[PDB]
Amino acid sequence: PIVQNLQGQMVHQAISPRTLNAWVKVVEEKAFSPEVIPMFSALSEGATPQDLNTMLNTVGGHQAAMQMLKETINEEAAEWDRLHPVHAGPIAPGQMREPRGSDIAGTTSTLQEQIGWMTHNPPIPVGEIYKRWIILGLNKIVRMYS
Ligand SMILES: O=C(O)c1ccc(-c2ccc3c(c2)nc(-c2cn[nH]c2-c2cccc(Cl)c2)n3CCCn2ccnc2)cc1
Ligand SMILES: O=C1N[C@@H](c2cccnc2)c2c1n[nH]c2-c1ccccc1
Repeated sequence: PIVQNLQGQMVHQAISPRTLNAWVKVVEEKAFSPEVIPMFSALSEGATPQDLNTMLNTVGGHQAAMQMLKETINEEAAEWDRLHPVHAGPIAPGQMREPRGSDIAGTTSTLQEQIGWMTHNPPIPVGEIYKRWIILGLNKIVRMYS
């Protein structure tokens, strides 16, 4: 995630196995009950899309749920692309490109690009946006198994 240190500066750190273990735990012990959603939110504070994918990977064992999640993400990504079509052109040095749906999902973007967008002036909070899509997916999964 991207967190603030004591020197007021936003710095990146990899997702902690402590956090990952807590996520794996909530799912493996409660299996997509409604509780998994608030837990996912609590554990994903400041997360990059990369962090979120790491979290989702650790529970890839639940294949049906994971496919539902991936498809929800695809749909949300498409809607993002419909509403926010990317400026497909030359960009001057000092500037950076705009993210498409698959960039927000961390599929076609690097960690450095993700950090770049999250800390740009002005920013695009790609982690928060992706988290939104994932939570929509989690809600679908919770309904499915309700
Ligand atoms: O749902 C949300 O929470 C949500 C939804 C959308 C956005 C969003 C989307 C596109 C945005 C944006 C913010 N800020 C800018 C924006 C405005 N100036 N520069 C940028 C910018 C350029 C490159 C990389 C980054 Cl990092 C930012 N753009 C690019 C401007 C593209 N543009 C300009 C005019 N018409 C379109 C942020 C949050
Ligand atoms: O790089 C990645 N993109 C997403 C992604 C999203 C959608 C379709 N296909 C890839 C992703 C990645 N890794 N795990 C996952 C993932 C996403 C969802 C569930 C489990 C794993």
